[PDB]
Amino acid sequence: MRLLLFRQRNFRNLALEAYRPPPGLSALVGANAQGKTSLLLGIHLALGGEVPLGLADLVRFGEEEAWLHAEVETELGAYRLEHRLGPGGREVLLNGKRVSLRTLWELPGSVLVSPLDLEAVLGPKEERRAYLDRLIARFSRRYAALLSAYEKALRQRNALLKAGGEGLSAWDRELARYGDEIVALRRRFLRRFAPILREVHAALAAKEAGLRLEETAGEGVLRALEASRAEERERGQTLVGPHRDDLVFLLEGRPAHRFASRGEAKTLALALRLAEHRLLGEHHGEPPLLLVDEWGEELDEARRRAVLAYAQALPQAILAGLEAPPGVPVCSVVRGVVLCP
Amino acid sequence: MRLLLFRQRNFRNLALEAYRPPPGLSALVGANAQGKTSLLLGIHLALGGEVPLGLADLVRFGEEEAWLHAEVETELGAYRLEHRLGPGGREVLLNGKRVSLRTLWELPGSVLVSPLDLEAVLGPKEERRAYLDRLIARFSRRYAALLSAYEKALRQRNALLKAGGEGLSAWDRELARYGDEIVALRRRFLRRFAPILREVHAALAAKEAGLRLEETAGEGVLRALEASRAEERERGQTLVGPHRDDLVFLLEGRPAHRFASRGEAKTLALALRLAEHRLLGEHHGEPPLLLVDEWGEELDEARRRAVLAYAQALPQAILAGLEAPPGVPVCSVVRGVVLCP
DNA sequence: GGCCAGATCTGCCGCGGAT
DNA sequence: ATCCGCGGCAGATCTGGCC
Ligand SMILES: Nc1ncnc2c1ncn2[C@@H]1O[C@H](COP(=O)(O)OP(=O)(O)NP(=O)(O)O)[C@@H](O)[C@H]1O
Ligand SMILES: Nc1ncnc2c1ncn2[C@@H]1O[C@H](COP(=O)(O)OP(=O)(O)NP(=O)(O)O)[C@@H](O)[C@H]1O
Ligand SMILES: [Mg+2]
Ligand SMILES: [Mg+2]
Repeated sequence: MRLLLFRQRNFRNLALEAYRPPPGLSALVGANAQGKTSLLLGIHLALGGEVPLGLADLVRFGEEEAWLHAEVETELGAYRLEHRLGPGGREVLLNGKRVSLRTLWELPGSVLVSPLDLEAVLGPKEERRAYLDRLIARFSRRYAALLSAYEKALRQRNALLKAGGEGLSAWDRELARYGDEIVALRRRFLRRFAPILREVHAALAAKEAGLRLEETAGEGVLRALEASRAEERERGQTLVGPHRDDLVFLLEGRPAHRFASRGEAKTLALALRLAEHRLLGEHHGEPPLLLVDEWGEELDEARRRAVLAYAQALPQAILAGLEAPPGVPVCSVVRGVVLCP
Repeated sequence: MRLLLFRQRNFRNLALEAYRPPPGLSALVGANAQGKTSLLLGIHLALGGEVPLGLADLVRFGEEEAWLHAEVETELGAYRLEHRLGPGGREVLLNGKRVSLRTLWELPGSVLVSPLDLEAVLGPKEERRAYLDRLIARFSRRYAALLSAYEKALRQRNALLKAGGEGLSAWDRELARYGDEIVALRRRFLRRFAPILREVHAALAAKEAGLRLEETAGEGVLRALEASRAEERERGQTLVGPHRDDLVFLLEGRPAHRFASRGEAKTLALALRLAEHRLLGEHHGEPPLLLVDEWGEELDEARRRAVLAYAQALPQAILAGLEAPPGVPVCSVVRGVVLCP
């Protein structure tokens, strides 16, 4: 796509009226507590994204109605997106008519690279496994249905199994029915995902990076549930299934959650986001818009040049931070208002 | 006190043999993956602290012998500490004779400021309570004993309650004593930790900081237990007690886990660590050594000027980062070795 | 060698936002 | 009105430290 115009009314501490991004790479500079995060967050929400914060904290102090408006231009045709926050919830108007948030799933959208994306690379097992589930669900709508259906059957089987025992064969059949499909989809996705991550991180650094998926029921879910009946009966839980897998990111053959430093995990997080951005371009046909917050804070001079040189080949990108990249147009944010010369 | 010497043998990527820090304020400059965090972590461990990492990941790749040696000088007299990490575990020598690790708890020690101290401010409900508990436990052992006793008594009471009902009145009285002592000690500590925090944060920024503790059994544990009898019986869990408190950090009157930016959160975390350092120095008699990692990574010029101006008045402190503070001695780390001008 | 502290992990229940 | 995805809380297994 190509963003044309952004307009807001009483969104967080913002005090602007209109913002027109230029084509190609851009920049934003400022001091602490000025509103770079607020502006990027508003641009992300205007195109149909998600935010960690609740909708009651996204309105100005003492008001009840926020309004965001953005205009985009694609080959298909021009669009106008209207958002209206408040107490009842969101209200989206695509081109002038009320419509649900789900219909925007087909549009390219945007990609937001933020500091909290770094806590999945070096986080606990649950968080690492949860990161992959919501990434595959962005490309296939069938994966989410299977993932939601498997959980109900697992819970019912475990609840029955806590009560001594019964003819629980049917729940075993259902669990085996869903787990095999889930595992096959995961393998199929990672087979495509690994080479792009390998060849993207090789342009920002030197060492190689990879993935390893440790499976528990790889040969068969039912043939693994039959092989652990005594221990499962004694313990009272289902100990085998896709809900117990492991994902680890490797740096030169070592786990990244125990050996990697901070400026070395930041590059892995950015490479993961950039590899996701590339695949969505082939899936949709038009690459999304890239938004990066604090692009070069925790990195040294060698890495910053590589990031800045990679980011300049994209159709459109916006970087924000305390310092101005050299050679690119620069805006400024002062107490919520954006002004450019 | 003072730190006079530091020597190692096969501790992570470090390859130095001796390192002598000058009195006053020092610095360390390096690129990514050079050994700044490793050096600070080694000093912190050698002086008698605790490290988040595991003891099997702290040894050089391919060996099972780690050695840490440090020489200090207290007002009473000089000391000498040595460490040895291997398969059996940690081993500590004090002037040539073995001693348990609990003995070093009386010595002043050190204070470490790290990026994962920022998760307490912006973290969930339980993490802030855990931070408060482990902060209070560094000034008294009665708190630890009461915590353990109360936890065990509550676990037994819940186990009994989940299976029908019995003479619970014998179990309400034992829990009430520990709960009352715990809440009294918490109030006593927070009545003194707040003015110091406000005064310290008033020198690094402009806004105001505060603390708020919300209690479910302020009037009395027995009264609340009697009041919530029907709910406890129906749900099956004790819904009232010191294990259900809130700690909220306020910036100009609003909670910091929602209405706050990155720089303000960093300043809050640093102010909390400095307040703990000052209180601990008052408690023992000699302020502990201060170690700061990436002091000024995500701050503007004014905030890090203020931080440097404050740190210039300490008996001994060491700062590390990608850049140097103007006007202080510096040392450079390359490939794991340290060379001073 | 043995057993108590104590932080880490996994499944269950109730709550908040969309269709 | 109802399913969906989620934050908060309690419980059990593990490894390492002290007697
Ligand atoms: N809903 C809101 N209404 C009004 N002010 C708000 C709101 N949310 C946040 N703020 C204020 O906005 C400021 C921080 O905004 P923010 O967008 O994070 O700045 P920033 O560009 O991110 N600075 P930085 O710390 O470098 O990231 C603070 O003064 C907050 O109190
Ligand atoms: N057990 C180990 N044995 C040998 N090398 C190790 C070990 N653990 C980590 N390393 C190396 O140490 C590097 C990072 O060291 P580190 O001390 O974090 O540097 P740093 O000063 O923190 N650089 P920065 O990324 O800015 O924090 C890793 O990239 C590894 O190459
Ligand atoms: Mg921000
Ligand atoms: Mg580091």
